[PDB]
Amino acid sequence: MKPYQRQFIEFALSKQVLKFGEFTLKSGRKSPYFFNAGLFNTGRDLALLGRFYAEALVDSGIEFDLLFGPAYKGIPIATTTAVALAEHHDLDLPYCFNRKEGNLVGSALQGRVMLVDDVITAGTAIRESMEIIQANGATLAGVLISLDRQERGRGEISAIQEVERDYNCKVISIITLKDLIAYLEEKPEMAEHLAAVKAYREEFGV
Amino acid sequence: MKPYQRQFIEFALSKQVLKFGEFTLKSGRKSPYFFNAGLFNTGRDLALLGRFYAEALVDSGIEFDLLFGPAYKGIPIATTTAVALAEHHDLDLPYCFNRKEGNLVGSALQGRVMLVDDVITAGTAIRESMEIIQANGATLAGVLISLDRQERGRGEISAIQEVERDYNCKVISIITLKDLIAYLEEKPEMAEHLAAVKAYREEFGV
Ligand SMILES: O=C(O)c1cc(=O)[nH]c(=O)[nH]1
Ligand SMILES: O=C(O)c1cc(=O)[nH]c(=O)[nH]1
Repeated sequence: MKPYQRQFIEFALSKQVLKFGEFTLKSGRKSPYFFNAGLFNTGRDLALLGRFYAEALVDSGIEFDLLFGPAYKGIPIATTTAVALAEHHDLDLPYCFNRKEGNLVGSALQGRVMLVDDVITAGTAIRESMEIIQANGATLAGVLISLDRQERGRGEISAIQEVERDYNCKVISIITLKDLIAYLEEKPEMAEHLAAVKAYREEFGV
Repeated sequence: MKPYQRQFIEFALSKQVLKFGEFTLKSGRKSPYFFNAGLFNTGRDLALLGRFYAEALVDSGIEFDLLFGPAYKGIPIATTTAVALAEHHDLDLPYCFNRKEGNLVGSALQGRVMLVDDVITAGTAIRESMEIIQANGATLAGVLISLDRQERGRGEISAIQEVERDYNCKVISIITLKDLIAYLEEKPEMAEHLAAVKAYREEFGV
């Protein structure tokens, strides 16, 4: 993995965003780990989070014209990501927010849009944003997320793959489950957690 | 005025946020100028806006423990201000957002709270935030805004003074009408606008 990906994992662990134990997902599936972006709850957390989103976005090389934050959780994520693109990459991006869970604010909604999210569990929320995007003449180019859990969704493919197929876009993640596994292999002291996650990948992974 | 205040005025003018002409305020009053924070609509705009809020906040010396962003417009403003405090002042502040125009997200709502706004036209929205703040055991210490227009509100005193009296808090602005007048006096080329604003201050100013 790239340096910034290792740094993001260490950041998420240090802020208790990424935790191991016995968690029940929205699916009802039981997971040995959980990524809770709600716990990025200070201004330094927001600053670093935006910088990691922006680095993932620049590293991907995907072309986009506008950064879209859908209410409610997308608005702060898009805000700090837009700030980080300007401050750390000298990129001045139009943004648009939907004050709707359309009431649009920000720049004219036009062009290739990058939607920001944290963790994808279903495609429904993305379709609502896609319809507002398309209703204003723009196009959904990609979805930017923190973590791709790389596990089956409702059908045979992963939730991220369902989004890419259904809405004909690219998904860009800061990290994936594969990266989390590679991180844990570097750390002798959490060998036990590494075994629990690898066990989880074999049963539910894609 | 301080350097950052002159820089904020030049920034607002360059991004068409601050405009002169014939505007009708929410009051129905006619003003030779209008400050439209909606036009801070790119990521660089958001980055600089957060930096100017943070500088105003640090310059004021007011003590606060948490930065509160009330939905909808307060959330991006609080986000970029919190980021700027961390990135440019090495201050890591808890934040809380109200996803309500209470559904609170962010850090535990506790302590001395600084609410963020853009332009105060009435105290009603601030009271709703104050009640959520007080309902969670915290206290409203201040309101941080872009521009204090320094004109009468509904009674004898200004809208900002009504907020300070009614909710027993301090209001911190990046700039005031007085600063705008001082800026225009430096600029021979807009002598005509300077006369129109001074005329407006004498009729409506506090
Ligand atoms: O599947 C989920 O509901 C889920 C998993 C996870 O790691 N994080 C999250 O926010 N939701
Ligand atoms: O009085 C208002 O409604 C008002 C004035 C101004 O300059 N900006 C704004 O957003 N509202």
